[PDB]
Amino acid sequence: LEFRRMFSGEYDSADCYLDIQAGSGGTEAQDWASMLERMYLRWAESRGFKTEIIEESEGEVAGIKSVTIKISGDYAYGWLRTETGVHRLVRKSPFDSGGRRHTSFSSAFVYPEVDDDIDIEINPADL
RNA sequence: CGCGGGGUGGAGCAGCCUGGUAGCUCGUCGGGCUCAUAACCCGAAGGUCGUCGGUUCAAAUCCGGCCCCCGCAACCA
RNA sequence: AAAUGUAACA
RNA sequence: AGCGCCGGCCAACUCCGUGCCAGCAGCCGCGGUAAUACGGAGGGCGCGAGCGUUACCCGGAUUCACUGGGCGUAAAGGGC
RNA sequence: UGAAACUCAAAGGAAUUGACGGGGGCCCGCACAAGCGGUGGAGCAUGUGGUUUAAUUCGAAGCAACGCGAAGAACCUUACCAGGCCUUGACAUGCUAGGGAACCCGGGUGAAAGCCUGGGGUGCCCCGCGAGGGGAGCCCUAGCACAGGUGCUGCAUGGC
RNA sequence: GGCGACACACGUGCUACAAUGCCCACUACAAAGCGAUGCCACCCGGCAACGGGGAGCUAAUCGCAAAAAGGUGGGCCCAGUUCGGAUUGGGGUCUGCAACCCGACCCCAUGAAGCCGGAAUCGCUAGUAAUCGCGGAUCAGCCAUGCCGCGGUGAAUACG
RNA sequence: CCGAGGGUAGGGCCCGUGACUGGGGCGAAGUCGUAACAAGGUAGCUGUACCGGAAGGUGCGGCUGGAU
Ligand SMILES: [Mg+2]
Ligand SMILES: [Mg+2]
Ligand SMILES: [Mg+2]
Ligand SMILES: [Mg+2]
Ligand SMILES: [Mg+2]
Ligand SMILES: [Mg+2]
Ligand SMILES: [Mg+2]
Ligand SMILES: [Mg+2]
Ligand SMILES: [Mg+2]
Ligand SMILES: [Mg+2]
Ligand SMILES: [Mg+2]
Ligand SMILES: [Mg+2]
Ligand SMILES: [Mg+2]
Ligand SMILES: [Mg+2]
Ligand SMILES: [Mg+2]
Ligand SMILES: [Mg+2]
Ligand SMILES: [Mg+2]
Ligand SMILES: [Mg+2]
Ligand SMILES: [Mg+2]
Ligand SMILES: [Mg+2]
Ligand SMILES: [Mg+2]
Ligand SMILES: [Mg+2]
Ligand SMILES: [Mg+2]
Ligand SMILES: [Mg+2]
Ligand SMILES: [Mg+2]
Ligand SMILES: [Mg+2]
Ligand SMILES: [Mg+2]
Ligand SMILES: [Mg+2]
Ligand SMILES: [Mg+2]
Ligand SMILES: [Mg+2]
Ligand SMILES: [Mg+2]
Ligand SMILES: [Mg+2]
Ligand SMILES: [Mg+2]
Ligand SMILES: [Mg+2]
Ligand SMILES: [Mg+2]
Ligand SMILES: [Mg+2]
Ligand SMILES: [Mg+2]
Ligand SMILES: [Mg+2]
Ligand SMILES: [Mg+2]
Ligand SMILES: [Mg+2]
Ligand SMILES: [Mg+2]
Ligand SMILES: [Mg+2]
Ligand SMILES: [Mg+2]
Ligand SMILES: [Mg+2]
Ligand SMILES: [Mg+2]
Ligand SMILES: [Mg+2]
Ligand SMILES: [Mg+2]
Ligand SMILES: [Mg+2]
Ligand SMILES: [Mg+2]
Ligand SMILES: [Mg+2]
Ligand SMILES: [Mg+2]
Ligand SMILES: [Mg+2]
Ligand SMILES: [Mg+2]
Ligand SMILES: [Mg+2]
Ligand SMILES: [Mg+2]
Ligand SMILES: [Mg+2]
Ligand SMILES: [Mg+2]
Ligand SMILES: [Mg+2]
Ligand SMILES: [Mg+2]
Ligand SMILES: [Mg+2]
Ligand SMILES: [Mg+2]
Ligand SMILES: [Mg+2]
Ligand SMILES: [Mg+2]
Ligand SMILES: [Mg+2]
Ligand SMILES: [Mg+2]
Ligand SMILES: [Mg+2]
Ligand SMILES: [Mg+2]
Ligand SMILES: [Mg+2]
Ligand SMILES: [Mg+2]
Ligand SMILES: [Mg+2]
Ligand SMILES: [Mg+2]
Ligand SMILES: [Mg+2]
Ligand SMILES: [Mg+2]
Ligand SMILES: [Mg+2]
Ligand SMILES: [Mg+2]
Repeated sequence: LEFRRMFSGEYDSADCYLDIQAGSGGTEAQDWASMLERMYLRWAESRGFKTEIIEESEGEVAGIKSVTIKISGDYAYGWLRTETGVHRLVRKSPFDSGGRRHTSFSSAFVYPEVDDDIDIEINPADL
């Protein structure tokens, strides 16, 4: 009866991908973006998933502008689709000189895996 | 369909022709300089040589077949 | 001869 | 007997809820876990069969200056 | 010659105090230079970042964090983790009601804690040759107030 | 049980890479401190850690205590060595209720890296640096190569 | 005859609208470089001309509202 939470979402079993992005703020949020990939990596290890990093791009001041991880595991999309959203991080900021309290956002978008095959065969019934 | 040129680390190229030895640049990784990043400095890692087969003692290299890439040609009615 | 430092100063 | 208001201008202050959200806002600005500025309450101030809002006119605006302004550097001397 | 839509709550002049300048002048400090010995390489000790972990408690973050809080982590310390337990409780001030107070000595179970339990005599001022009747010395049991928290905020603070 | 983890990364230190050195034996010269379930003379057993005896000292009295470099002699002969002392095997001691994780010390055996360190970087202007040992706080014991002190020997250089 | 108006033709002005295109204003965050403010690291500004991803550069002349 607890698989009315996860058995309701078409494909809540495909090896999903996590698409994390920096955002408002910049350096601070790129720091927070790298913090948030670490957060989901340690998450996925403590849950039997495979921590499979497909594409990075590190930020130029300090941190990550964007990342994509393959959460290669079982039922992975069910758990991480309820992680889709923009994660605000209100926090206290280290890149601002006089130590001011700042807000910086970064997102986490989550999708499953499809066939990704666009090789439709030409059949003489319709030519 | 024809002719002839290519495929070699993450990227772009060199290496073949006169076989044994795969190099350069950028990147990547560890260290330094800086308050910090870039730049720079020191050290390091990195290639089934498109595949099948095989020339030879030995193939990235030589010779066939296939597979993608590039150029040219495809005329006279 | 040598670049840059965003976004919340009581 | 109701309506507006109680951060400054501008008269009237506390408690709770909230926690850059929900919202306020005429200007300056309020709200990121002790908010007299948001929402409710208690209390208070101002009017009263009215109280506020929007629109428009004059005023404040000597901010088109007749009364009554300016032009080196603030906007402003025409190139002669 | 010369607009408007739209937009902002300013754009501005001069002067002041700072701060800064790959501006200047004059000075100082093992700042450089002059030297001598090191670190960075090795093995080890130690702290830290990470990573790992059930936990590898927590803080310190350029100089001015990193043999720093730690001038002594095997248990204790210990604030973390796992497991076994306790509920006015390891500790304060209470008020109320039952036991006997008070203190020492063993038995069972158990890793220990804890749970269970068998021992034994309470002064006082007192009716006491008498059963018996306390008060409050301190403990035990049941309550209700309360305790307790190295849980957060050093960006609410004092102190250092 | 963990704070002691370990593909890695940085800071602080210890010991070194040797001949101005290492080892053995003998022999000198300090200061500041600490010490009554404490400091332990001296004796004996053990190669030893240590153990068993046992005097003294509320300590300018007695004890820790030997200071070490140094000095005098002997060995080593330039080698990864009589340098270096990591790592590991085995056997023991002591503290402690208890040394698996996770103690210090002794003995036999083993005897690693390291041939003076890239970019870079630290300290010190005189009894200083360098080097040598001694004490204490904490403390059952100790992971102290740390810290706070103490004295011994004792430089180089500063144009600017 | 004139004449409301209707019709034919041609102009003028104004408004709405149009594939596409030019630049402009706003922005809590992006990319590239760092032109100006200190002599801003090539003094700055300027009219003009040519040029360049971009701020901008250079020529000619001018101003000081230019440090030493
Ligand atoms: Mg022809
Ligand atoms: Mg009102
Ligand atoms: Mg206020
Ligand atoms: Mg008023
Ligand atoms: Mg008032
Ligand atoms: Mg809300
Ligand atoms: Mg309101
Ligand atoms: Mg607050
Ligand atoms: Mg509140
Ligand atoms: Mg209160
Ligand atoms: Mg108001
Ligand atoms: Mg209110
Ligand atoms: Mg009336
Ligand atoms: Mg009205
Ligand atoms: Mg008006
Ligand atoms: Mg008027
Ligand atoms: Mg006038
Ligand atoms: Mg005027
Ligand atoms: Mg002007
Ligand atoms: Mg002007
Ligand atoms: Mg004139
Ligand atoms: Mg003109
Ligand atoms: Mg001025
Ligand atoms: Mg001034
Ligand atoms: Mg200066
Ligand atoms: Mg210095
Ligand atoms: Mg020097
Ligand atoms: Mg040197
Ligand atoms: Mg070194
Ligand atoms: Mg080292
Ligand atoms: Mg790392
Ligand atoms: Mg911490
Ligand atoms: Mg810590
Ligand atoms: Mg420090
Ligand atoms: Mg310690
Ligand atoms: Mg132990
Ligand atoms: Mg413990
Ligand atoms: Mg405990
Ligand atoms: Mg403070
Ligand atoms: Mg803090
Ligand atoms: Mg304070
Ligand atoms: Mg422990
Ligand atoms: Mg620790
Ligand atoms: Mg360990
Ligand atoms: Mg290192
Ligand atoms: Mg070190
Ligand atoms: Mg050390
Ligand atoms: Mg040393
Ligand atoms: Mg050897
Ligand atoms: Mg040896
Ligand atoms: Mg070697
Ligand atoms: Mg040698
Ligand atoms: Mg050296
Ligand atoms: Mg040396
Ligand atoms: Mg250097
Ligand atoms: Mg000095
Ligand atoms: Mg020495
Ligand atoms: Mg010592
Ligand atoms: Mg002592
Ligand atoms: Mg001790
Ligand atoms: Mg140890
Ligand atoms: Mg007619
Ligand atoms: Mg007519
Ligand atoms: Mg007509
Ligand atoms: Mg008609
Ligand atoms: Mg447009
Ligand atoms: Mg310029
Ligand atoms: Mg500039
Ligand atoms: Mg300039
Ligand atoms: Mg020009
Ligand atoms: Mg152009
Ligand atoms: Mg270009
Ligand atoms: Mg040019
Ligand atoms: Mg000129
Ligand atoms: Mg002129």
